[PDB]
Amino acid sequence: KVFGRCELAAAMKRHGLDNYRGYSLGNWVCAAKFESNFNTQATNRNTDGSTDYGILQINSRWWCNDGRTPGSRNLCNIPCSALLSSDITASVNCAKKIVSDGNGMNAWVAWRNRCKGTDVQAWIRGCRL
Ligand SMILES: [Cl-]
Ligand code: NA
Repeated sequence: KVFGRCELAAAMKRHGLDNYRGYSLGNWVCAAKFESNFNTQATNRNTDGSTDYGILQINSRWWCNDGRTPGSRNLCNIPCSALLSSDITASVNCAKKIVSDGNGMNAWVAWRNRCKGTDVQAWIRGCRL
């Protein structure tokens, strides 16, 4: 599924991400825009054998099991295919686990490069949340 910007903001709101571990809602919407262009089916296959899955491009080396990633752990306790659903719940529940892992949202390369430092409230303009 592809989300619209405000549609995704609403969905993330309802999953309690606003101010989750100190990160306002705009952060998460911005992250999703630049990681996956709002696409729940996005995949990116890397040179280390890992794959980034779903709307927040969660990586298979640490966080999910896809059966084909070298030296893999499964800290979200889920198959990676669960992150490819039109339902963002699994992605949100695993993202919560990741942002609490000590380096906040710098776990997302697109956030740290494209969102960090900017006025992220703009991502929820016009949404009427
Ligand atoms: Cl695996
Ligand atoms: Na894994």
